[PDB]
Amino acid sequence: PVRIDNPVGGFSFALPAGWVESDAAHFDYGSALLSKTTGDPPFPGQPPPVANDTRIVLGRLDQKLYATDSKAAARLGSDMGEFYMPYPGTRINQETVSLDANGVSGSASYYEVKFSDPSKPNGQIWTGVIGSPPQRWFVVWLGTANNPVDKGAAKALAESIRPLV
Amino acid sequence: PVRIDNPVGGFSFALPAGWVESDAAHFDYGSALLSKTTGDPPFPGQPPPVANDTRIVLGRLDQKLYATDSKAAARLGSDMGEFYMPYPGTRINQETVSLDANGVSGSASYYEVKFSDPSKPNGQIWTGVIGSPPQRWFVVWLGTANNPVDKGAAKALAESIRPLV
Amino acid sequence: PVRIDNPVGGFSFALPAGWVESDAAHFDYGSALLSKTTGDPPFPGQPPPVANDTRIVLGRLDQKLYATDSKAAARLGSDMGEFYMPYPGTRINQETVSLDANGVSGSASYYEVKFSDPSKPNGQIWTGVIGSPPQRWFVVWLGTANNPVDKGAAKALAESIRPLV
Amino acid sequence: PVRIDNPVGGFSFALPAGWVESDAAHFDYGSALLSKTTGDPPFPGQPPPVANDTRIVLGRLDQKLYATDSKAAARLGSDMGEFYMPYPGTRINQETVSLDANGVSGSASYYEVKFSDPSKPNGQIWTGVIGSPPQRWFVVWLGTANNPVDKGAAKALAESIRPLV
Amino acid sequence: PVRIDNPVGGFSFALPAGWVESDAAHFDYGSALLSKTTGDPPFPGQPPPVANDTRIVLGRLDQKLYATDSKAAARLGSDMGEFYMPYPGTRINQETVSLDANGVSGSASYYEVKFSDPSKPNGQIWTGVIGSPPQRWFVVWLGTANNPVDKGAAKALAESIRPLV
Amino acid sequence: PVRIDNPVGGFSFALPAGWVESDAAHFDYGSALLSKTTGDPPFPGQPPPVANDTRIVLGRLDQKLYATDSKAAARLGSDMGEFYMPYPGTRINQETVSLDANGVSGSASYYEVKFSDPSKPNGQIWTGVIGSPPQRWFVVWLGTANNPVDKGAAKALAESIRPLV
Repeated sequence: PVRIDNPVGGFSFALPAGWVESDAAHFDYGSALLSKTTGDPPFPGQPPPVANDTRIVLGRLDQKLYATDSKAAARLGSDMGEFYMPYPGTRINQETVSLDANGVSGSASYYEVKFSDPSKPNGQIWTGVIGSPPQRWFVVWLGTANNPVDKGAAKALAESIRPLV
Repeated sequence: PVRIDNPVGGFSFALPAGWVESDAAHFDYGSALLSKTTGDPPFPGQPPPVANDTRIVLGRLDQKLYATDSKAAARLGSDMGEFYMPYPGTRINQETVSLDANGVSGSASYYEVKFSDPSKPNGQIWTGVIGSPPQRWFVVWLGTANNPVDKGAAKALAESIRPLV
Repeated sequence: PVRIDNPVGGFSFALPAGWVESDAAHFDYGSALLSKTTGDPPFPGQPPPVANDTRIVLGRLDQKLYATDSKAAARLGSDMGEFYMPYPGTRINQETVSLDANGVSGSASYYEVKFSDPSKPNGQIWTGVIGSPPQRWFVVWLGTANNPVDKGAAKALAESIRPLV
Repeated sequence: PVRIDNPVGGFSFALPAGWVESDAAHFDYGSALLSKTTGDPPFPGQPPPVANDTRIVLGRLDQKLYATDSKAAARLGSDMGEFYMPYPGTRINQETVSLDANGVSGSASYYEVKFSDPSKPNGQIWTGVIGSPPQRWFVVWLGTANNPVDKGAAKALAESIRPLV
Repeated sequence: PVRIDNPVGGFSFALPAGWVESDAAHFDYGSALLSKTTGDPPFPGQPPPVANDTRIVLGRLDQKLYATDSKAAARLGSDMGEFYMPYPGTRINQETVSLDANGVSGSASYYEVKFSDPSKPNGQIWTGVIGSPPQRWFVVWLGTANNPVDKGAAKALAESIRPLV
Repeated sequence: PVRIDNPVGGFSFALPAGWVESDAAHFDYGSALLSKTTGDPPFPGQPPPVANDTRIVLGRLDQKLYATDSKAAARLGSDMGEFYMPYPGTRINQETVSLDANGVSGSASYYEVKFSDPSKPNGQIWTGVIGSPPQRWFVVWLGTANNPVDKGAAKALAESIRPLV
């Protein structure tokens, strides 16, 4: 269990096994970007290869944005799907998941996308919003048929968030 | 008239007055990103402030992607609107524009977006696809009510593209 | 109250409300650069727009540099004004401010600059030096007539510094 | 045929089909780094995924370094193998190749490495040195059993180099 | 003679022997930053070590900034000295130099700085402004007692500037 | 005593006096790169000049890589010497050093390299591997005749590593 503090965003989280941070400037403004390592370990001290088709972004969800956590996660999930999967397609295999992060509750919206382009692998996106009983945080786990969202690990990641105090 | 070569993308273009390049790594793979300067000139040698709500991206449009140039620009324009304006809204003031870049023809799709969020300024996007009589290039000019797309300048930019030979 | 640790510089500080970190390489050598967010929140996970004409830099003040804290802040303030406002002008509205950071005392030097160029907004700079009773830290808050130095917040920032132990 | 100028290094070359530039700071000092695209095209304007286990570096070969071109390429090839494949192994399938770039001649040294680690794919490296009849340039193409050196394309790349005049 | 084009700035120049480019983002907005190599050549493909106390910056000099070229170079030289040598000192060994870049004339202002700090090496700065008979370009060569401005090479650099047409 | 946490790598260490961090992306994947400051302090807030010929890299040593700690450090030291000192030479002045980091033991391998090139300064490399009684970390301190490895400080750095819990 590797715990990571995000001081600007006011939270800590547990890094999922198999993932590293990428693009550390995210922390400057209270977010974090994670990538999934692939292949054999790199030379010591050098960055590991990471997958191209999956990513996790998490962070503080601005108070002015999105308004229950169920509605907020569904709305944020739709917006994230446009932002990261802009191509035409159809949503399938949708789910909503209740989140309970040590008392701070939330909700997540998951769906898969069958694209119009027959050559494109299906997309997958899990978007969670979790709050204290009013600071809020989001978790977005993006994947594909080839690197699927690990839904259990996405819930565990969101439920690992703790406010820094 | 400032002409800029993009060797990896196989084209040159005329830089619009008032714009500079940003994020030069775009050229590594045959694209270019431009930003609009704002304010007074910076100290000599230092980067100019640029606007936050408008941008131009242009580049070679991969042969496997998008299939007339009219259809290609409409499809690329829809995808670019999702990618850059992911929030819910309605398209208004749509236009299609014929392009003729020194014999190489093309088409552009323009639309404005009235967002559901009453506090968000309307979005604007112009997407052009232009080809030789089969290399193709795209031009996307993104703006808002506060920094509108200059449609004449967007057409001039797309019609300024020339293949490098 | 968001507290940020700067391990290389040996201090923590309270992030001012409305500010984020920029250019995280500053922390590699014991300094921090902050920028002021502007506009509506960005898309979640993306960096916020920041103001162009105001900035905060803080850090450990090297033992070989600058020698009371009153003299040190005045000298550092003059040097910072040259470095960040190199253009000809006149200092006006000067002030010196006593600092007391939980027992560790210091001083700050503030001044405004009326530039010779009538089209340039006046500049403003607040420079504080604070020490333990001999590690020392500096705080420089730069602004303009359009984004003024918040002198109360600058004093609060300097008086929020605590040594890491 | 996409020709790329490297002004600091004083040469141009033909970009191999299927490759893009990476890490453009190389050009600041007269070198170039290329990476091999993988997968489907990225969203227009965005960087393509590239392979992790193959790369090309080329550039001006400093006059003080390495001294026929046959000896120079063999020595540079040994050094490049240490730098990029530092792990213990055995060289196999060695070859030397004569180069003739429009009158400017040179030589290349190729070898494969069977590593001691049974789980590591074999390494492959092609190192060419080519000169005018005394400016010199190098080309290093690194690969593995999974992404082999394309020896014909490596020779074509080195023989595509032309001095800028 | 290595000629470098700066398309956004609308000029080309001759790279001084012994110098490389640094921080290529300068070209995005029409400027260039050069650094002086030190030591033995680096491993091929890797960046050369450069000196820490000398630099050249050149670029298009915005039409709204600075107004003969004699006055412009003196004013820009004073501002550049504040920006790059902010510490208290005295100017000594001042010179003004006429520039003639293939018909486009200009002027440069040089001075050395004896700092108040006895441990600081003297600073040196050469600032040139050159124009067509109304586009203008600047050249600033910064050095110290340990890496002096090469005044002949600075004049040659400014007189090497040619408009791109 | 400045202690630095590396959350992704699961350890903290004591920063050696005279060293700063460089290239902070190392922390994204559980490693750290340190550089040695040179010269007078930089302007406050600006990065210090660092030496070109010495560096420290440390990090978590992947469980699949390298298998006692004596053998692991010798093997990693050979690989690091190829990676960082690829040129032909002879090892001299070899040493092995036992490490005891607050109960977690390890070993280091040191050697100097006399290069074939008479103009190249001798190289020096110290490579340590230290473990809990099975997480492991490495420390590599690279130097030259002109900036030698400080062997006492390298041992102190490795023996300063503590797991984060």
